Amino acid sequence: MAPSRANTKVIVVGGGGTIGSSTALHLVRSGYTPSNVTVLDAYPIPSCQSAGNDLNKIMGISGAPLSLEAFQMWNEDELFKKFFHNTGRLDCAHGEKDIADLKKLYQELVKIIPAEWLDSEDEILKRMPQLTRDQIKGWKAIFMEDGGWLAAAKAIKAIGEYLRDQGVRFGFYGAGSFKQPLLAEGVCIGVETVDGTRYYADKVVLAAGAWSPTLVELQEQCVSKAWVYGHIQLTPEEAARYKNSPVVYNGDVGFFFEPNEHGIIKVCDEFPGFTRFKMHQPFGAKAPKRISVPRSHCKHPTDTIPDASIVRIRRAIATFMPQFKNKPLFNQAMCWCTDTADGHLLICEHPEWKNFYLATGDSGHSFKLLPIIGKYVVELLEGTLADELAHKWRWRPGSGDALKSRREAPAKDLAD
Amino acid sequence: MAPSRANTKVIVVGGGGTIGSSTALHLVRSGYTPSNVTVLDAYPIPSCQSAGNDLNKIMGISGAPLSLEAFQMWNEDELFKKFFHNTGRLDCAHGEKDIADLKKLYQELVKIIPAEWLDSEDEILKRMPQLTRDQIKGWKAIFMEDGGWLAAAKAIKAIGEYLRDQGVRFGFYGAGSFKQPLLAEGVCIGVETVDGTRYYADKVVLAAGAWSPTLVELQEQCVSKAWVYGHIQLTPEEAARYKNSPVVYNGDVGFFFEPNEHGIIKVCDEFPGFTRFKMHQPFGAKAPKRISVPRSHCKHPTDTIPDASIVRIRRAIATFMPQFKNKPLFNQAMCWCTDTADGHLLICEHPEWKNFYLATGDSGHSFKLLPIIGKYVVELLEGTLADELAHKWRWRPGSGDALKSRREAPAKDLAD
Ligand SMILES: Cc1cc2nc3c(=O)[nH]c(=O)nc-3n(C[C@H](O)[C@H](O)[C@H](O)COP(=O)(O)OP(=O)(O)OC[C@H]3O[C@@H](n4cnc5c(N)ncnc54)[C@H](O)[C@@H]3O)c2cc1C
Ligand SMILES: Cc1cc2nc3c(=O)[nH]c(=O)nc-3n(C[C@H](O)[C@H](O)[C@H](O)COP(=O)(O)OP(=O)(O)OC[C@H]3O[C@@H](n4cnc5c(N)ncnc54)[C@H](O)[C@@H]3O)c2cc1C
Repeated sequence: MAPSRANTKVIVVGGGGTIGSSTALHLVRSGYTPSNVTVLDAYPIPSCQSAGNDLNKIMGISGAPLSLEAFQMWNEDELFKKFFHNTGRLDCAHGEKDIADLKKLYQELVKIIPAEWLDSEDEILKRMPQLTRDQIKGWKAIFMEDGGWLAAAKAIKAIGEYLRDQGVRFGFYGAGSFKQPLLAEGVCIGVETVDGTRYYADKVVLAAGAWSPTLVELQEQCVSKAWVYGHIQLTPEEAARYKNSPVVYNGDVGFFFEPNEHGIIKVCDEFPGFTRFKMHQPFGAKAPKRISVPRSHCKHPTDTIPDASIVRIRRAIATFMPQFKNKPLFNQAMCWCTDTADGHLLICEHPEWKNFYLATGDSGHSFKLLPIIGKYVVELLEGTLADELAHKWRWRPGSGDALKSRREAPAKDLAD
Repeated sequence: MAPSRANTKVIVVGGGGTIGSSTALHLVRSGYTPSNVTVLDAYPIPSCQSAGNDLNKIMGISGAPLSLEAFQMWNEDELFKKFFHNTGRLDCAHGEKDIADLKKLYQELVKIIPAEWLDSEDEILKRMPQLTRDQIKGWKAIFMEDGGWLAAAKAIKAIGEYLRDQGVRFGFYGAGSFKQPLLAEGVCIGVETVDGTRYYADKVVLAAGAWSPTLVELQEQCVSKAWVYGHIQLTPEEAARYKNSPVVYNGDVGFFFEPNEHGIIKVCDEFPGFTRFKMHQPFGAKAPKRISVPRSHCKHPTDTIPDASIVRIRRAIATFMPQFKNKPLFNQAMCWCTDTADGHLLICEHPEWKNFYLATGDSGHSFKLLPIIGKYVVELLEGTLADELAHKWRWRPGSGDALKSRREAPAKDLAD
């Protein structure tokens, strides 16, 4: 209560995306005055370039920070709970390596939630009867009742609608696209947009996703990566066969094979596979430098999707729906995330611009934190964030190679 | 045979677009069984490539067929009336010729509706106080109380939700994209989509908009043209000045200068300005031929707009909002329509494929018929269409150059 919550003005940059919309929600819920909160985005909530603006994402419990608190809110929170579909979850593994690591995951996971090691092919087929007996020859599996999918875009849109009703201020397009912090004497006092509009506030959050490293100098702590996915379509008859099926994970990769209303199944590549290095000058960089900078999806449908991606996606379809191996993969697209070297979030005060805060480093697995992540960003703004989360999320330039991250390989560049 | 309405199966191709959605609505309303109606579209209603799927279009009364009737339904109909905003309409002219033609229009229009010739700049500024006094030096105007804008996308979405509720069958993507009619002895019995799905019905309607001449052979009765538009963004205080503004016409072209919630004003180019001639083989063409083929907005919202368009748009911004002449024109896009030579619709049985019906020839001015046009398509199917309308809309290959149409120039090709 230096300025009270009630009188403190906050700009959330990227407020039409996952962490940003969460932040704004939690400001309002925390007792910030709605009209004192300004949401700026290049595109109206839900942002058409937001990684979160999807028909569905997969909600799987992990060890990761906040996984279980997020899960709870998806189940209990009155805004979020109509967007989570608890279907149960099945992690499948074939071979020495996968079954080995499935056994490691099981050990960790069974301490956190009920999970069920599935030894027989019969036990597997009872949890998901849409698999065939000889498809799953040699398979083990963890079944967990806890797990499902999230109507991701709908959830952000519901945040947007609540924030509008409460009187949050909004700026989109040229009035929303961040150009620079306003700095007076090492202190951030607001934000200028590309149209020259200047918004003054006590605190500024940059929750710009994969655009974060492109808007402000992040010293390569975050490296933006494109994650390709596509669609197959099933007839109503084929679709009906996948009624009541669970979410399925091949190691670290989740899928969901029950079609939407139009027969569509979204299948993702195994990882963010691709950078788009270009010479670029984020605010705070003395000179241009080679940074991975996203291509907007509200300005790049039908962009050259790497054939490698299409092949891993077809591999996964072959594994889990052999009868559908021949289905054409259409509406191929990329959404962008940004990796830290360690896979943890970057949620910290900027080390030079006081009252400018980073809330990014999503690392391609933060949609599920949408209910809760904004709470912790508010705690950060108020200087009450737990040291454990502060450390995990700290400013940490030169703490590792974000291009590789925790992933098996460095990402290949799209230019190639 | 001749089934009852209640047992007649109808496929509507382009059912996520303007005339197609209106058709499907009028079939349901007319007493056809909802599950007997199949809506097929490349994209879910409202189609992202539909010329109808827009933040707004302008609703003016004209002499043209059905104009008054559609206006009445926009005002009366429970479904549509929430998407019509009656703001009044001001048609402005400058110069002896623009004023000469404006006098022509007054005479034709005063017969149809109330209308008010405005001879002074003071009577004009009282109808639109946003205009400056020196700006409108020399100007004349017609004011009509009857006129406003349409939430076009929202109306089609409303039709789609109602159709869904009633039990209308839908197919989209590969299951919705027309490949060919199914014919048996010169009688059309259904449709095949590009995924190979075969749909069987008694009657088929092709309401595929600018794509109609690309899917079946139309002997150049319809030529598809791109119509460019863009956006300017006003600050909230620039926006509030245009509260309560009417729609404005310079001769043929309408404008609406009151910003939406995000300060955006859409400004259209003066006409469909561009063809995309390409060798293409519609069903029923023995060989490929040079036809104007739309470039989908779903796929390519990143499309090279012609500077000529950007110029004419600037010039109309300059005319009506001189103080906003320096605003950047952004989210430039193209919307596709299909012109007949005479500008009338093409709504007719195919001359060879019995029970296959054309419902196209929108000519860039048929969004306003959304409430009513499907009634006349249903009457066509039932062989009760008034001969007056049937003649106006008839199959008429070789009846005139649709490339030029009722416009001044032939359209320029986007290749150049
Ligand atoms: C294919 C794919 C699958 C995924 N699957 C899962 C999953 O199953 N489970 C899971 O938990 N997570 C998943 N993720 C991650 C998920 O998408 C999260 O949204 C992501 O982890 C982080 O969101 P964010 O807030 O950091 O960024 P975003 O949600 O992308 O938001 C960033 C915002 O910044 C805005 N912005 C950009 N530039 C500017 C500017 N100049 N000015 C202002 N605003 C700007 C954007 O318009 C956008 O609205 C997946 C991601 C992808 C790409
Ligand atoms: C810039 C611009 C401004 C305009 N302003 C106005 C205005 O102010 N007032 C007015 O009345 N009109 C206006 N119009 C015109 C209006 O948009 C059109 O006249 C009308 O929307 C066209 O309706 P349609 O059903 O013929 O085409 P659409 O509404 O485009 O419908 C065509 C449908 O066919 C589908 N389709 C395409 N290929 C296939 C396939 N293979 N299989 C199945 N489905 C397919 C498409 O996806 C789409 O849903 C404007 C047009 C433009 C371009």
